[PDB]
Amino acid sequence: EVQFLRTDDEVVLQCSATVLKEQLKLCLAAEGFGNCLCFLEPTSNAQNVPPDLAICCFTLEQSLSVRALQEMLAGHRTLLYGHAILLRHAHSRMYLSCLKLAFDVGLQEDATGEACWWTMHPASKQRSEGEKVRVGDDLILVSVSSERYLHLSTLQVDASFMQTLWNMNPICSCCEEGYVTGGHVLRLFHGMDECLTISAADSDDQRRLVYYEGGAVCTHARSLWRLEPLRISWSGSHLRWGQPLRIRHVTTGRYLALTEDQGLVVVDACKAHTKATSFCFRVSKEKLDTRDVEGMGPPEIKYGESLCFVQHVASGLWLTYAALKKKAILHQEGHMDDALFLTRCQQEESQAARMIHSTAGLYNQFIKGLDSFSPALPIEAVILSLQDLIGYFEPPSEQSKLRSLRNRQSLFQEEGMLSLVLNCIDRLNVYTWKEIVNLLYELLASLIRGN
Repeated sequence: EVQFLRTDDEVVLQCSATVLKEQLKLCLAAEGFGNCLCFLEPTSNAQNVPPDLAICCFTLEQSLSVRALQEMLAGHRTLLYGHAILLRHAHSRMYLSCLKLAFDVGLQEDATGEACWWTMHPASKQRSEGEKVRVGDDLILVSVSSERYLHLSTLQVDASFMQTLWNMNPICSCCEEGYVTGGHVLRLFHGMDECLTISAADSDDQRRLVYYEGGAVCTHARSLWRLEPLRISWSGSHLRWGQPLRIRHVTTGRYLALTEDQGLVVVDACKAHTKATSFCFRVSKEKLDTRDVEGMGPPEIKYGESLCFVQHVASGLWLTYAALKKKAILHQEGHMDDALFLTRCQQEESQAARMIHSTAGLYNQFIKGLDSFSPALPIEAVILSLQDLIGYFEPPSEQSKLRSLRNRQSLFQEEGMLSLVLNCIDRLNVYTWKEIVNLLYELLASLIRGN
């Protein structure tokens, strides 16, 4: 069978390279908040190390002919060769755009210019202009603004006159309303609001243990998880009962796992190999006595309505509580009330949780280099990130926007972002550099203002 790409479907842009007598596949990736420059995310070693897929997803917002494009400048449509496409970054909501003799490629805030448009062209004589773009086709993408090819420079991405072959691999298409798909950020609730979570920032358990917890946590970022099937293509398809998948903690970026040494913990991406890190949802605890569809597949698990037992695949152990804040363990029998229900996180909350992840990771790297000087400091990155967050926490000038602001502030504060910003300040103030110090203080005020 064959399938086509349509507008509003989500995709990864994939290219290939030969690395040390081994073939490597890389996806187009960008963070999109201060760090607007695109980079390559290797997806070949997924069985051992899960890729950072969240920021590789692009939505095909628009697909227009050359004549239709010029008109705009002055349901779901199928992609045709010769059409110009508009690629909206899922996380940042910004657009892929054209920034020796090669122009950079990054994210731009507005789809107004020609810079964010790319025409699709066949890689061989197998396809013709005006024909449907198929899934699995090798294609060439040229920038409308610069007339240059989106290209893998040698691993980096830029726009040049040297061309490279891309695969626009489908992440998801139209999904059934209310059904859980891969790549979704959600909460796992147990029975009285009590959800699966890890500890708050700067706890003694090193943020590596899992708990069932009630109260305010159900509205905090630390209880957010992303479901990640063992696929790249159609990783955003409907989740099935018994389907193996990884469960990623959003703010921390670590993976739910079973270890021989500690049991149920949350481990770093570098140590999250499928055997330790694969879970699945089960209808019941009965012994399973009994194929991967290309596409969205059958819808099986409903948000809210479906009750699911979580099982670690390799061991067969059940996710359960040790007999309000109960520790989560993996156990041979578990409890009769182990069934969880799932609730989808909304855009603002999930976006903020990923912003926390990226911010914490960058500022931790910035702190690390200083303990060494007691690898260039990410000065340009830190400044831009700081500048972005100040605007992010900027009080609206000229009540609903005030409620949103206070929720954003709360989300960051509960993820230990105040002490983290302080932790940078105290390290920089040791020396009597000047750009960041002022920006860090300004963000500090922005996080506090109106509390």
